[PDB]
Amino acid sequence: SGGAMHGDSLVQLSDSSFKMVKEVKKGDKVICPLLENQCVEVECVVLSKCEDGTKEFVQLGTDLWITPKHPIRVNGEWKYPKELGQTVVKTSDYIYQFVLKTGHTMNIGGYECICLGHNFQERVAYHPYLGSQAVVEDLKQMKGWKEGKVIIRSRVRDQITNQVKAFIQ
Repeated sequence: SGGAMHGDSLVQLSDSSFKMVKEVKKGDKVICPLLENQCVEVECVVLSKCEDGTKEFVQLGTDLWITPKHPIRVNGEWKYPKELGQTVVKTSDYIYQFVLKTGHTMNIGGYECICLGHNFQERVAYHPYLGSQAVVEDLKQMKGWKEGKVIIRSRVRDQITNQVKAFIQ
């Protein structure tokens, strides 16, 4: 599956400070727990507008609001956030996703959140579009790619019912 983050979620940095998701930019270094907490560079930030201005999130700890199917790695296994937290609704103009240069997970609010283009094939992590270079090549054609910030228009879905098949701009 896939998902996105609320912009107020706090991304762990290597100096022990935190940055909100909505402030992360290309060239920032985030922590990839699966690479032994090594730092990896952000290649592109992807924004999707919240049509109704609110979205259902799962809250994990104090510092992470994440859409309910966004894969997270807990004790070696990929899980849905809905498995681990209570659902809440939050106001959101945009929700956020990231393309990383390598590693393809990042520590947000203490949880290991999967990113785009990740090539993982395990259950839950696997996604034929979002976990392959297909999404990256699409993003590469979009406005914002070189600057590292792409606002997509819609996540086109379905009959893999509700499953994202294309980002379009």
